[PDB]
Amino acid sequence: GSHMGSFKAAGTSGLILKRCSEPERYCLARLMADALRGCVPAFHGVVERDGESYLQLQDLLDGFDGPCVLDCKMGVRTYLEEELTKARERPKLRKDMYKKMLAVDPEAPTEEEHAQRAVTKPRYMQWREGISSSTTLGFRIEGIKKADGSCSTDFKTTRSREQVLRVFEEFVQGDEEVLRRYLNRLQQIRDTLEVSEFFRRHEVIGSSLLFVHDHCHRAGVWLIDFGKTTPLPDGQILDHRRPWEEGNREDGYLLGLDNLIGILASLAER
Ligand SMILES: Nc1ncnc2c1ncn2[C@@H]1O[C@H](COP(=O)(O)OP(=O)(O)NP(=O)(O)O)[C@@H](O)[C@H]1O
Ligand SMILES: O=P(O)(O)O[C@@H]1[C@@H](O)[C@H](O)[C@@H](OP(=O)(O)O)[C@H](OP(=O)(O)O)[C@H]1O
Ligand SMILES: [Mn+2]
Repeated sequence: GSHMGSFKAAGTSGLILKRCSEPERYCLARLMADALRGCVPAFHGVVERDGESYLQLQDLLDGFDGPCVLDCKMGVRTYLEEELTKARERPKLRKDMYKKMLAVDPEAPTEEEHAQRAVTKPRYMQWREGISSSTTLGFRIEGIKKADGSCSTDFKTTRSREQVLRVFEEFVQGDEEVLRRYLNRLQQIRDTLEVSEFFRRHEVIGSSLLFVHDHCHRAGVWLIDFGKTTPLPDGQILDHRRPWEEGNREDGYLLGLDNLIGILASLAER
């Protein structure tokens, strides 16, 4: 029906406001003119509310009757290469990130991080990639919202192919029509990404695929969250499958989508 951190209710039916960020506004504007137009929420421009700038977006939940939502962060890498430079030259030590790390694996921090009670953001995000499916499969499940109002973010150690398959199995609750529609949509999104002028020219970091379905078997998938999507310099391009090595700006986005399609196709045959 409706999603209502960065989000505020819109006056217009079927819309939602997201706090405006310059990289995301730039990306959504380009995307409305790109092959990927239909694969992302409609962007209607910027509006002012309480002296603050908001993106006016399609409410992706509007068409659905009690939507189930799964957020799937795409890519082998989940931070910008400029974070690695900033961490080397002027590290901003993060005490919060030390605690969240220690909570999962007490042996994960180094002797020096224990002494600092703090880690760098890139170190934290790299660790998060390795205990989840990000490093190996190129995506990870971030969270689910169920039709029963229940929600979960308890997926930080969901890593193996079979562990991911079991989360989707529980998410679709044996609805063969929803799974088939999800797979048809992912196949069409992959085809669109492989021809998109935007996609070949941009490093797509920290974006998600949002899976939405309802008890009426309606099913949609959209790309969201372009806050860390940045253009490559002087007409250089990415293949989005080859391994990341600092300098090459590769994000493994399509490695992730390939594996995600493979897992849902496997689930469909179970
Ligand atoms: N256009 C949309 N319509 C409806 N729901 C949306 C829309 N965009 C985002 N959402 C919901 O809001 C969540 C957060 O979206 P996102 O754009 O990733 O924001 P964020 O502030 O970067 N949050 P996060 O990724 O968790 O750090 C999604 O997982 C959806 O549940
Ligand atoms: O999910 P946990 O383990 O809490 O970690 C979050 C991570 O999920 C999120 O993606 C990061 O934001 P970003 O994607 O804009 O970099 C955030 O950074 P920050 O906003 O704290 O700097 C981390 O703290
Ligand atoms: Mn996000």
